[PDB]
Amino acid sequence: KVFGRCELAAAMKRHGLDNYRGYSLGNWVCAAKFESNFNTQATNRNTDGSTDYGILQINSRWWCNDGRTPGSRNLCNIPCSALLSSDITASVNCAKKIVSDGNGMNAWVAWRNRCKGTDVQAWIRGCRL
Repeated sequence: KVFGRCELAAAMKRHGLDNYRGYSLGNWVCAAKFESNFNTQATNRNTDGSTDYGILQINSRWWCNDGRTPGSRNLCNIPCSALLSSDITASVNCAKKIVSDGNGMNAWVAWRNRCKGTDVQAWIRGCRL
């Protein structure tokens, strides 16, 4: 499923991401836009044998089990396939653990490269939240 911008914003706001750990809703919407372009089916294979899954591109090396990543840990206790659903609940709950893992939102390279330090409030424009 491909979320509309405000549609995703509402869904995330609904799952408690606005200001979570001090990160405004805009940050999360911006991260999602550049990580997966709001596509819940997005997947990206990495050259290290791992793969990034879903709307927030969570990595199979440490966060979810996809049964084909060497020395993988399943810290979120879920199959990576669950991160490819139309319901973002799984991704958000796992993301909440990642953002608290000692690097803030720097864990998402696309966020760091295209959202960090910018006027992220723009990603919420026109939304009736």
